[PDB]
Amino acid sequence: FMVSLPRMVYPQPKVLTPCRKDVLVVTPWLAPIVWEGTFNIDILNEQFRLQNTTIGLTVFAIKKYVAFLKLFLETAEKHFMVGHRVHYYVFTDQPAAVPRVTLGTGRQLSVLEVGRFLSEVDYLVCVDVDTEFRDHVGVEILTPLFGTLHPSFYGSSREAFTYERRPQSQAYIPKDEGDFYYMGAFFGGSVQEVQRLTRACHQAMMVDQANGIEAVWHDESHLNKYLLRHKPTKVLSPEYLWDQQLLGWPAVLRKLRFTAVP
Ligand SMILES: O=c1ccn([C@@H]2O[C@H](COP(=O)(O)OP(=O)(O)O)[C@@H](O)[C@H]2O)c(=O)[nH]1
Ligand SMILES: [Hg+2]
Ligand SMILES: [Hg+2]
Ligand SMILES: [Hg+2]
Ligand SMILES: [Hg+2]
Ligand SMILES: [Hg+2]
Ligand SMILES: [Mn+2]
Repeated sequence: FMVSLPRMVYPQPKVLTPCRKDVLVVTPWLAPIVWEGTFNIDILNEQFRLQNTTIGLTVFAIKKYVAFLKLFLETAEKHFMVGHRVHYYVFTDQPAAVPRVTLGTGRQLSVLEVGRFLSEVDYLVCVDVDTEFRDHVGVEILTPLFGTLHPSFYGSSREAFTYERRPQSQAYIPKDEGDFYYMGAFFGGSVQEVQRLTRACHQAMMVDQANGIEAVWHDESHLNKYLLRHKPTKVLSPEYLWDQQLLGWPAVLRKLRFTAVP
């Protein structure tokens, strides 16, 4: 059940003015593509806060990657879901190497040692740890299932996408299929949908391994197969995982929100 929004004062949406004339802002299956200029964050914050939304943010930090956790968490504190309930889950082989990072109110961190989500959070966001937040990443992303446009491929034709191309792999996508090339480094959704996805990818990877084949881009290849056959209900623009060193700051990006660390 959803309670009413309060009175709010904001600019009227303009039916005869496009949000953007330079980019696609809705997919052919009517999922929004999230770019700066498309959303009013005050409206969305109200909607999600009224639901007391809790967001889980999951990161793996194994071996040398524990080195990335301090900048990742400190910047998440500044930029990720500020105002909302956040639960970070850090999966690591080195629990004692996790940095002591000061968290805002309503935000918590669990360290899980590696060799429940359903009761604790509403959405799960799964990201690589060698990254840092530089600008707002908020409730605009939340939806049952989302993927993010890979920054090297957002302007490419589908034939250039580096999908798995061998028919022998569960991850196979032929040259005449494919909407986008999604990044393995940043996807999420409701807990139920993320667990569906990871279960499907895990089963497909086991089949591939039993068959002697490893997809060309591993988890990312399988994510792209899944999102081909189960269309995401939002797609994030490359604002959401950019690489400024590799790719600069092109005019189509009004904000650089979350970026690879060198
Ligand atoms: O030795 C490793 C290798 C990778 N990872 C995790 O797996 C992700 C994927 O590897 P990485 O991001 O370095 O590869 P990329 O695709 O960015 O080059 C990393 O961000 C970490 O979250 C890790 O924890 N330890
Ligand atoms: Hg707009
Ligand atoms: Hg995850
Ligand atoms: Hg999959
Ligand atoms: Hg997998
Ligand atoms: Hg996957
Ligand atoms: Mn990475």
